[PDB]
Amino acid sequence: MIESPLLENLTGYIGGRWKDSAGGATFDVYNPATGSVIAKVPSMPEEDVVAAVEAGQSALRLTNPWPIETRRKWLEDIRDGLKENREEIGRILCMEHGKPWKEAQGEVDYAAGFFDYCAKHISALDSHTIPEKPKDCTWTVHYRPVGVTGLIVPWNFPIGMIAKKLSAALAAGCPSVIKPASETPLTMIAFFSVMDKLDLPDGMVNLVMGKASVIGKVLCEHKDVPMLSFTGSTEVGRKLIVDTAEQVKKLALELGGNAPFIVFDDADLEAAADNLIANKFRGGGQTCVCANRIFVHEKVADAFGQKLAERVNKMTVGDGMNDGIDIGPLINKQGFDKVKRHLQDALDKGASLVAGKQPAELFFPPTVVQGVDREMCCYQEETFGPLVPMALFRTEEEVIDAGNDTEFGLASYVFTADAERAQRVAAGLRFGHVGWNTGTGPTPEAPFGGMKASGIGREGGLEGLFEFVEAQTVPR
Amino acid sequence: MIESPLLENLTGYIGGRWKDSAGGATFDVYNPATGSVIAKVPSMPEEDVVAAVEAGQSALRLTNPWPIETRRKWLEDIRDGLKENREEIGRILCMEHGKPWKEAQGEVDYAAGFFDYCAKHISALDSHTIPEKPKDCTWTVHYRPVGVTGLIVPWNFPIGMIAKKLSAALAAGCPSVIKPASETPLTMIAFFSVMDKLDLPDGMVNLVMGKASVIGKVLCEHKDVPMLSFTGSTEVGRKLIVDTAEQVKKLALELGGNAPFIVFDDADLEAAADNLIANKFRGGGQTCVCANRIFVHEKVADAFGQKLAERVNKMTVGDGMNDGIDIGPLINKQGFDKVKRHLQDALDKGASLVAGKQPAELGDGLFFPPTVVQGVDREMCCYQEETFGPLVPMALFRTEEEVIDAGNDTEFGLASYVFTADAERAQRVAAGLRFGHVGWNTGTGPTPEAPFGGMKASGIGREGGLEGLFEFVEAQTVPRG
Repeated sequence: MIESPLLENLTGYIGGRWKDSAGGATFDVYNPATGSVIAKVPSMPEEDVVAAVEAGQSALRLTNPWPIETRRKWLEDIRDGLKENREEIGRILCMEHGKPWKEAQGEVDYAAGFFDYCAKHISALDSHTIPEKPKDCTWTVHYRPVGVTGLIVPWNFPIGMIAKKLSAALAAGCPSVIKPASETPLTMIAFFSVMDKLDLPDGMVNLVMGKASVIGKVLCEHKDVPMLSFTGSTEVGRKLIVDTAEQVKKLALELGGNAPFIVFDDADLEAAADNLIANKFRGGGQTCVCANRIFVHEKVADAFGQKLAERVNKMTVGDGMNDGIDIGPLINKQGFDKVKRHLQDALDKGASLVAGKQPAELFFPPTVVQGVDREMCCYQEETFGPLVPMALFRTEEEVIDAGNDTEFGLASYVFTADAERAQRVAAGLRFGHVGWNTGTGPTPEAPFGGMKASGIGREGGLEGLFEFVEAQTVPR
Repeated sequence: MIESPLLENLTGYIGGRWKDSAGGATFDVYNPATGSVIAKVPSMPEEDVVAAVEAGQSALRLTNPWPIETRRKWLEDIRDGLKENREEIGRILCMEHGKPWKEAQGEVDYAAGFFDYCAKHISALDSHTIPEKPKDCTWTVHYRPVGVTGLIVPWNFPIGMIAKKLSAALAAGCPSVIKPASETPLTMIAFFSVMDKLDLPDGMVNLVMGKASVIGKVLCEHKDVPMLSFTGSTEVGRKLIVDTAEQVKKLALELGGNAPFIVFDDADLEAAADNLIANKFRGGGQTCVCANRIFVHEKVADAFGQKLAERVNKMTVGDGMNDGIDIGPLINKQGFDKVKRHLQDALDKGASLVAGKQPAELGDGLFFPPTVVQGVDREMCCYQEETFGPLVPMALFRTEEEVIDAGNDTEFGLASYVFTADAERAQRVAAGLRFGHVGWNTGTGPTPEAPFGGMKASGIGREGGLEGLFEFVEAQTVPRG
């Protein structure tokens, strides 16, 4: 059983109060490393969620809005709370997620970064008066809080994800009802424990936990929740669009991906291998930003694969708390099985094994396979595991089409020394994020979001700041 | 039957060509003023709508975009084309909608200003490099065309609506497939006739017409139509959301509204009265920007009704082709019956008839006289529903807080208006009003220079101003190492 100064209150949080009405109802939180229960978390009822919304609604202030300077201070204080607690918050993340302790701490730093960007740029929501005076009026445009919002996040980034949402929601003056994945609630609870000591207005942030059905239902149907920001499965997200259609709710969605990582025959192979590894095994591959389809030009395919094998073979798998562990365990059995299945499917269909073990011999080790085509499962769906499937290509036009050969359009990466070709590939890829000779993911300073089925809206950057506002135009 | 040089091609417009596969399949357009059929338009099949998309897809240039000056010239040419053919489009508009010729022409002017505004501000979509350099990279943000869009518009503004959508979509480099209401296809045809002579790329604009089911279904299902921009009924809007959820399509939605027009006891009454009459009766009240609930402070209610009845009685209803007509017929029997039913309902429940006729006296036409009822409360249909007709329902109120809750007492949040000599109070009202548009001592509607759209169930996204320019683009972040 886990114990932490950040978790002395193992319960919900409503209107400035740690509380719940589960009546002892509980759900288990496992450590994927030990296969053991590390905490029993209150499984909260419908009524707690409704209580949460009433509290948020009561912190919402339109006629007498919290001032810009007051909000900026919450933002700074949160940035500072995360940084101060990185080690312990990161510890809890490692234990419920699997992710190595060091990487987990870094995610906390990353989270801090989003609060920092919103604090410095919160003025971007300042209302403005256009210079033109049509129909003999003066026209002023305001950005109103959208209202109480539900922030829903997956286990993929137990702390980084909510940071992207909460930072922009607070900047806009929106109270929020927050729901974490039942796989990684503890990092949430810890996070609230830190905020609990920062003098946020009662009901500005609220925490509900438990059965997805119970929480999701209230949040979808409630008339005082004009907006949902959801990150998670495309399946669940599509059900959200349907279930919020009558009220025509405002949605921010970041869903599944199928990131093509493209390496040209004129690529800097060493940089590309280095970037690939950094990109791919972050979170044991369990990311929507992680490369999923590696396209390598025939002329350098063999040398590239060997470069990844040299790198991949020096990596270690195991318990992430221990030191010197590069990748931890996958989140659960269902996730492990899908990765094993993709491995089998590729080999059975005749891909070759460049690095890693045979599925029969299988914690999932870093694995590289070569000779992948559109017929393999791992090409058609996202692996969410430490698997590197290499596909071949020769032409620019071919690889762009193959790149775009998917429902999705979240992240992608292109490596080439021809700057003009790199630029065309970026324009041609129907993805919200394109790495140009880098495999680096989204940053708080810039928009991240998907085209096609990968989502709606952008988080991070200028546009991220506008997620939780409604433009209101006022002629005088 | 209607004859015009702008209507020498009464058919669709795909890939530069006037064509269709209707095989003779027709639908009728009526002049709401005469009850006569004025045109028979081809009822285009699935395959025509799919062709429209293929054409558009073929004009989509991701990797070798149409240069920003080229796109700028299109907008400029279109803006000039509208202004030039402003009287003949106004004519066709008048006859199919019912709106008076003047008003119609003015709508063409209004449409032109969206194109103008987008030409002046097209530079807003330029990619930009941020000053920060996290993770050793230089970060550039691009705004790519979303891809081929479907532009779907209602009959309320046969030229104004489409103008909002197409000006932004061209500025973006988005080829579009365009679907007007079957009640008002001719203004659309006229518009395409005007654009057809402007050297646009084959496939940049495309026109489809016919059965809503048919057209709508292709646009929802097709994988090359990443985005839909729809103005129309909240009902159909809800259906679009559901029918495009699987692909998670990007949608812009401008749907129904229930606009509260609020008048304080310290308000300049003559100005509010003036404003009310101009806002309410435009398009014969058949607009989502038209006041639907008029909240008046008890201390000025009586004087206010007088002022309104005074102006209403001077107004004139008739065929809009004739000079001196302030308001023309309503669009159809369904619309007429609704305005009638809200009038009946109000009087059945106690409302007083300050101006206009008792429902049983209403003519055999679609002509509905400007009417004013007093004594209206939340129990009444016209308060609960949007009336879309020349009806002015007056509800009383006392306090600021009471009237703000009253204004928000609706599914929607499109437009709203407040009159008050108190400027600090006026600002608290705008703030508390969950509406995308709030008139401050004015009743004017949306403008190309500023964002317009709904909070709540009135829609998703904004047209006009800056944010409108960003509707038809996908932002793309490109860090470079």
